[PDB]
Amino acid sequence: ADTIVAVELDTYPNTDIGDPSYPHIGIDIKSVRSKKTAKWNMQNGKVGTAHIIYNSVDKRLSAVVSYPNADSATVSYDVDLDNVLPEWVRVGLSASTGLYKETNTILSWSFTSKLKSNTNALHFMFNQFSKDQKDLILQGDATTGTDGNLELTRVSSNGSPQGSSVGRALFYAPVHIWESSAVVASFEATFTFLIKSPDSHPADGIAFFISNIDSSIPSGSTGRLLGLFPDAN
Amino acid sequence: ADTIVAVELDTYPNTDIGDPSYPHIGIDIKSVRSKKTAKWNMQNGKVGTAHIIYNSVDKRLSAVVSYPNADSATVSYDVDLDNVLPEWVRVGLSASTGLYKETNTILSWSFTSKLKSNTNALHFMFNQFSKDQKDLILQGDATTGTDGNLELTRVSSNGSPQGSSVGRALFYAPVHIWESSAVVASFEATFTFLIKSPDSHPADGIAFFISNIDSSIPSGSTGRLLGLFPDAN
Amino acid sequence: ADTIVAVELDTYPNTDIGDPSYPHIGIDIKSVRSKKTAKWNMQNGKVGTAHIIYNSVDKRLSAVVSYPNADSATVSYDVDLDNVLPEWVRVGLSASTGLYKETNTILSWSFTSKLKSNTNALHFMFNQFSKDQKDLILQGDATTGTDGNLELTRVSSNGSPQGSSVGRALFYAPVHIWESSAVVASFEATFTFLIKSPDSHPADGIAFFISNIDSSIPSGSTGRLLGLFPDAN
Amino acid sequence: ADTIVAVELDTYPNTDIGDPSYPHIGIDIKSVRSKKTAKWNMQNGKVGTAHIIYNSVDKRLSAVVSYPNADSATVSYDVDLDNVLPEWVRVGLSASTGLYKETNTILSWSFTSKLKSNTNALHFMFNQFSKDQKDLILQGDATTGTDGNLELTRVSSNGSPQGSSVGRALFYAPVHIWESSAVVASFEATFTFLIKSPDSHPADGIAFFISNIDSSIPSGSTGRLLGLFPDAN
Ligand SMILES: [Ca+2]
Ligand SMILES: [Ca+2]
Ligand SMILES: [Ca+2]
Ligand SMILES: [Ca+2]
Ligand SMILES: [Mg+2]
Ligand SMILES: [Mg+2]
Ligand SMILES: [Mg+2]
Ligand SMILES: [Mg+2]
Repeated sequence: ADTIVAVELDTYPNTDIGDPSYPHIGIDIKSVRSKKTAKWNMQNGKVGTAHIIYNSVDKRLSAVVSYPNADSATVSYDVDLDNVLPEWVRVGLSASTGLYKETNTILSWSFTSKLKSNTNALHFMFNQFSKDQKDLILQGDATTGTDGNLELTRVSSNGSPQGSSVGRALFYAPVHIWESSAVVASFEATFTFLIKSPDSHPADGIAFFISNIDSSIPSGSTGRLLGLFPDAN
Repeated sequence: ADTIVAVELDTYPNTDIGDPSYPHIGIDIKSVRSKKTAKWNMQNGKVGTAHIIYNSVDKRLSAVVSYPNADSATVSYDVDLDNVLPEWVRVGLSASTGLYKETNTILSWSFTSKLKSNTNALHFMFNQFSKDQKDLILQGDATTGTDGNLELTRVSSNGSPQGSSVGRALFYAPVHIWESSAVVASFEATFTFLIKSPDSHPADGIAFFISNIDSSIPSGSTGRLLGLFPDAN
Repeated sequence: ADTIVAVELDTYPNTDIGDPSYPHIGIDIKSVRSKKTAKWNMQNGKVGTAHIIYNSVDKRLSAVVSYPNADSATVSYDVDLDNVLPEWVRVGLSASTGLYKETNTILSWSFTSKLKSNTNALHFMFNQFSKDQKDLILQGDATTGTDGNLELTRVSSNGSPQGSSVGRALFYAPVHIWESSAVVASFEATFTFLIKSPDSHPADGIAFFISNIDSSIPSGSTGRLLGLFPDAN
Repeated sequence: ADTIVAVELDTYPNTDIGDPSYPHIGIDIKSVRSKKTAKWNMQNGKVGTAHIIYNSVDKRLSAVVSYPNADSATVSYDVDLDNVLPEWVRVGLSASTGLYKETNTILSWSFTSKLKSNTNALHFMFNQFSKDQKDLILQGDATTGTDGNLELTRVSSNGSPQGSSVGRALFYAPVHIWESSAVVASFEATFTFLIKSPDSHPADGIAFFISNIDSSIPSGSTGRLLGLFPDAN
């Protein structure tokens, strides 16, 4: 199967598969059952911001999520990504809905990776998404262009989110995260999102993920599986 | 045919097709016959540096080439790239040899493009090239990995350059150079090169080019055609 | 006196000193009488954005100003800044009011300068201004901290702008814009502004300027002189 | 006294004050007695490179030093810099010699700091130092301009290093490392150095440091005190 490393923004508590009894952020290593979670005070209809950072010296994957005029939520986990991911990877965003639903809108997205030997770099930034974004790989129900935004999951014309939807968006160019002569390897990611729902129980969430370059959406990965994992193991 | 906009580092004077009677730098717009040239004091076996800049406000393509401890050579040309190139393009480097030969080695390469609306950006930088550079499209005789360098044209094991060779290297991800809401569009490119030859008459040169995303090497474009143009029209 | 190179956002037409009969943007070279102007459709109470660019190869100072959902205004002028400005300079923002008044609020400010020899760089970015901005030199009535913004001219507690006011803000560190070994020198500036006024005739405007490191506000430079020039010569 | 946080490149083992019995790199927190050290295979007359990184989420100060064609040395230490340093600081480089001596030459220096709230940034880069570097504060015997390099300690005309010397170089503009609304604060530093000595026992070393904005060289801080600390407590 695919190799997945992801930071999940989980809006629906599936307590039967390890989720806490509240909206949360988590670090997923090849499993939907997070290795580490933190309580997330999610706000319906508000624009949020997420930061993800990592470097090969400290070997620590940390993430910070916040809303304007509010306190932030953070979570960290010690993991050597060189022992999990291949040398060449692709980065992207994923989201899903099930019987419960929500809008999974992305307003902006930036990413930067550095390889310092004894310096190679890649940086891209989207502040608006065009109708034909040729430097993005869209999978599933993901579409671009609507109000210059990226809609990961299906949304009707009236602006109402649909259930049983799943979509992913990956950057076109592969990313080099390890090299034999490298002394320091690091990356940082930032994206702004807008989750809206007419229901009192939104679902299922958004995730930033890193995977093998030929990764595709697993079958039946709608709902709680966030379009990343084939099962709940 | 392909749409080509290139800055040529011409080492061999082909006076029958418009070249001046000396090594030169030039601006090529859909033709090997440069719209504008400048005298270039090329140095055999020395590492040089080239800078290329452009923005949509001034609509001026300028280039600067220099060696350490020496005076620089520069050339500019007024041209609206929006009236020549498509909305989505690819960028890359090209080189060739004919009956006369030279080494076309690339030591480093950086590129940055900006789209500011009423900001989207792409930046990559190579200071060393690996054996399997997955984020590069290699065409022709171009190879990577040899001493961490990029060899555009064929070079034997003893380090001797071969004749009748041609090779190009393009960045994997397409580049967005125009948008309907953009108020300012700009890009800058920089690469370091090493041209070596045991002969008194090296040939044929190196070029940085911009083209349609599906561009490939034209037939019989070795030698004076720099692997960019099908003929000398 | 001081050496001033500035891009003016002129909101009040002083036709007796060369101004066109409408709000305009202009390039000022050691004089308030602009060398080049362009019509500016200024919008009261709306957030605008200004871009300024220059490089030593083309020797062209260009500026672009725009509002959301509207067409932009642009102006360019050919000038060798090496023949006008000293080797070391300071950059900053200036504004003024006279008998007519307006708010001169700055929401963000970014600047980048590059010196490439045969590479030295400086970059700073403000997206919010703190109460004690130690890396800024405040002159006149300029204050920081109010709603995280930079107020160049005097504004009362109720949010009403005051007349006969003048204020400037300069970056603390000097900027190197020329070097003997430099082959390419360039800079770009961007700032967002908010001009509000209860009157039908706002005044007097905002300007981005470059000057000698020890520049201060000239006496009686309120109103039409934009806090940059001692007289209207 | 001054508040000092520094990463030392210690070339001379002063075992009576806590040094290991070999050249080493260390993390100094308000004391010359390092909180954490690592063995450093220093090479006389070779150009080295040092990387220093930190962020407010992980609260971990890590450093990596390496030479070409050789294995690297690294050291990390958990410390909350918000509980040690003031809100506004200055960054710089320091070096010293005693009865034993060495050249403390700096070839390049880059620094980047980020403040992300619920983004402010500062970045500068020196690849060559001019005779009159107005954006640097030179203290002690530090001079700029010699072969475009920065000589922290005294060197005679013949290129021979002098004993009992001390010099520091700080960036002119203050740096903001903490803010009440900040959710993520980080910085990274990189500099290349050349340590040469005709002796078999070079001394005393080079250090990158962070301090209060009004920091100056302590009396009698030559030799083992690296020009940072008043005593060996
Ligand atoms: Ca869940
Ligand atoms: Ca030719
Ligand atoms: Ca006026
Ligand atoms: Ca010591
Ligand atoms: Mg979960
Ligand atoms: Mg030619
Ligand atoms: Mg005017
Ligand atoms: Mg020590």
